[PDB]
Amino acid sequence: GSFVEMVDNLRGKSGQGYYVEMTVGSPPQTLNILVDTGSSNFAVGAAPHPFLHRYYQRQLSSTYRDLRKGVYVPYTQGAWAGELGTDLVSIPHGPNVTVRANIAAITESDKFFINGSNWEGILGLAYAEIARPDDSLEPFFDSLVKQTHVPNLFSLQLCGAVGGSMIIGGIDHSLYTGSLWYTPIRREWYYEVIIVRVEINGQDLKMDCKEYNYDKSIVDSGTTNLRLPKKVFEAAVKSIKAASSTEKFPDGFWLGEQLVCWQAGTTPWNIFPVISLYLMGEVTNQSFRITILPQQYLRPVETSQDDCYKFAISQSSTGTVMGAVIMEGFYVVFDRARKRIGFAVSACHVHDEFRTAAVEGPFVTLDMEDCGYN
Ligand SMILES: C[C@@H](NC(=O)c1cc(C(=O)N[C@@H](Cc2ccccc2)[C@H](O)CNCCC2CCN(Cc3ccccc3)CC2)cc(N(C)S(C)(=O)=O)c1)c1ccccc1
Repeated sequence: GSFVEMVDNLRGKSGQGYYVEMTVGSPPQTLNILVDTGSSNFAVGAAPHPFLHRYYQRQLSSTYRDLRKGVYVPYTQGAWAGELGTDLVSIPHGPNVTVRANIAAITESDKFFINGSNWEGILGLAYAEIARPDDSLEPFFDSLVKQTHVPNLFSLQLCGAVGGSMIIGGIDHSLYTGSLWYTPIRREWYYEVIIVRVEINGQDLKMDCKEYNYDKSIVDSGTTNLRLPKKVFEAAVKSIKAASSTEKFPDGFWLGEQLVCWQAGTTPWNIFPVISLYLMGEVTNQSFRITILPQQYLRPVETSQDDCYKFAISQSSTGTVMGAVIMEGFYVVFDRARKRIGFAVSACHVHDEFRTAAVEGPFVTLDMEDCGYN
């Protein structure tokens, strides 16, 4: 397709985050940047760190402009402190443009960088509302759209076990099968969506849909897990246990505190259930559902003869987070121009001969507006 040079522009090292190459400054300094739809700051390591092999050297960039302002960003996991400035930025396997963007130079950090992950910075792709220090700091994608012809849309295919594609300015049809189904972006801060029903192996969890979105639900490539509010998590685990009852696992397995390992190639995927989230559709009273497999929610942990797994659905107190566990099933289109997020079955998603991830619709769901928290 026309976007062929952007295909396979993502990498990941042992499932520690999906990253794209970005080139900053003049002369060029290329760094590996984690793609994060769950935050809105573009920040790069800019000083030595034990887990960094490279970092941004501002003094070597003739085009660097100091903003004379500090910045601090805490995440659910980790935090960093740094210094704001602007510089020229291109994505060599992305759009054919160069923009002047805000960049946070990370000088100190706590549990942010990940040993062996091979990434050295983060690209926050969400909206200005959640940027630090405040919403006046234009996020990267906003700058790209304001300064260039590039359409206000990007799409992500995260390929689990690895790699994937970030298509910028459009969609590449080779990256998915079947149809794309869209859910509204409820509000432009996080990529906020509304979940209207949850099923485990076709069985309705039967919770009030308000519980699924308390206090928000977001699509977040920078978060590994499917994170669920406590009440929802507990109900989900109870149902998943019931569905997989032909095998018993320690309580701590469901809490992510214990791993279970199988002999290489023998993992009984079939004994674990599929999980479906229904999302609000584009038409009144219309929904669709996305369905993931245990291959998505049971994550490998790297004897070479043993395949060890961690259960990667976990508890949150800050609403639902549809992280990599969800996104790895799908090609996800962040259609900012039309304030909607599209899902289609990923051409690269991990499955088996018996089951596949699915995106299906339409369904009829009433009173979906009520599901959202106010
Ligand atoms: C890079 C790595 N990410 C993580 O290991 C990870 C990052 C995060 C995380 O915070 N990611 C942020 C970006 C990041 C951080 C650190 C290293 C690399 C990337 C995202 O930006 C978070 N997105 C926003 C989440 C909301 C934040 C605000 N809050 C509400 C709140 C709470 C307190 C105070 C104010 C507001 C709700 C959730 C979280 C978590 N979890 C808590 S978990 C075990 O359930 O999966 C795991 C990864 C590995 C594989 C695939 C994708 C990503």
